[PDB]
Amino acid sequence: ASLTEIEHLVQSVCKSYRETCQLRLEDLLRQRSNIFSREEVTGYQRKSMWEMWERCAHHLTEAIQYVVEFAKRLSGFMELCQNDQIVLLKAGAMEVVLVRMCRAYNADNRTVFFEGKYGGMELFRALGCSELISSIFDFSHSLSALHFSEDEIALYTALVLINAHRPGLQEKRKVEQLQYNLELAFHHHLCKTHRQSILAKLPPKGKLRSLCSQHVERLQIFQHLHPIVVQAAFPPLYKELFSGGGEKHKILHRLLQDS
Ligand SMILES: CCn1c2ccccc2c2cc(C(=O)NCc3ccc(S(=O)(=O)CC)cc3)ccc21
Repeated sequence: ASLTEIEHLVQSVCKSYRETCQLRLEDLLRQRSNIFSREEVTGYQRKSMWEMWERCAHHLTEAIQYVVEFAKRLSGFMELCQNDQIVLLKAGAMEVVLVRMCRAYNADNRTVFFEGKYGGMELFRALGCSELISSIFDFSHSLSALHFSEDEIALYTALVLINAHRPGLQEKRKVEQLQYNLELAFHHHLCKTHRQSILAKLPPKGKLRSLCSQHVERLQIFQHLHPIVVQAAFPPLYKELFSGGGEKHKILHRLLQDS
């Protein structure tokens, strides 16, 4: 590539990300005074473990659906073969959401936006996976300390998705070329904006792996305890990405073909 081509890459990633945001940043900032009462928190903790899991998996699936749309609008993603598109989404959709999630987190009061209002991690006690929850909160805290801009989140989440080290890729070099181009783009925008100091503060890639792995493992425990709940009330797409052997569902293929 070259300079104008890299700066055009920057604008197009930023555009693709704006169009496939679930929630505008300003909508989430305007809502930060809107915080679950202690009575509403108590109501969340008294919800059954299985209904809370169903509600969280539903919200997570909705978030993942915008990540699929981000990828379909991302330069060069749709020139990749369908196997590689699917491998990249299967490994990275959760990761992209974990990163996008820091926009919904308030580091002043350590709350996250959830079902209309903001609540600390005690909101999620009924899940019985406090470790996974505090890790997600800790991770979102550390990303909020960096004061990402929206443009930076778009360029970083594009690299989270386009990772040429995902096992199972069939055109690894083609993904490597794509990755390298987005890294140049990311790093060029940081240099232009005097923000390269964040490079050494970004999370190691192992951290995102670790968070997804925790998620999948707690899902497995839960699915052993409530196998019919998962079968009957979790979203098909969620099951395709996260449970075993839930990829009998082929939703991603459908999402990727549909214009
Ligand atoms: C860490 C606690 N925790 C979970 C733990 C386990 C499973 C699911 C969740 C979970 C889901 C949400 C959620 O989906 N809330 C609505 C929402 C909409 C748009 C945005 S966004 O615009 O930043 C783009 C994704 C952000 C949040 C929030 C917090 C959550």
